[PDB]
Amino acid sequence: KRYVDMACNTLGDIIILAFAPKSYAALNLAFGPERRDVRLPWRRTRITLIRGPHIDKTGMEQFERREYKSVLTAATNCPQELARLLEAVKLYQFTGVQIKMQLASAQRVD
RNA sequence: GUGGCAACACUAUAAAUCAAAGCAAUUGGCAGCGAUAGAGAUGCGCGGUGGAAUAUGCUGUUUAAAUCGAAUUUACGCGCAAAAUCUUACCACUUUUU
Repeated sequence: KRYVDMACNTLGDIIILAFAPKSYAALNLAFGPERRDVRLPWRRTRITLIRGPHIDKTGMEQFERREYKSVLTAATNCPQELARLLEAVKLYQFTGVQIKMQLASAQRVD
């Protein structure tokens, strides 16, 4: 939970940096009330084993895998900072932790 | 040798061997020695087994092989959370390399 926690916080830092108005002077920001940090429970499944090597059918022990999940939400209107996001997650390597990413977006059709 | 009516009562050493025979406080194992605590620990209940058939495992018998270990509790739905060939180590036959 340590690594997924650091992953969630560092990508949250990246999002807030990525749309950050660093100076006033140009003034179309999206903190619209879609935005969340939804946490999630897991997939409860126990996988047990024989303790002993041979006869030993008394000898049971329970084992177990954990998957911890978060989803990170934002949206925006210009593409150059979206590319800053995708290249940002291209650079910073994260340990043991899967990144699956959903990018619903508008694109024009002939 | 003394006493007696005696059973024997004395007095009384040794020969010969052994390397310990012993003793007291313990520390542990016993209890067919009690007091206090705890366990469906019972007598308190329910449902089984052992009766029938099937599944399934084991012995024993035979077969060419029925591969091999598990053996009283704690082995017997055990290695096998899976054998139609393959898994598979066993046999029949035909080949292969040292």
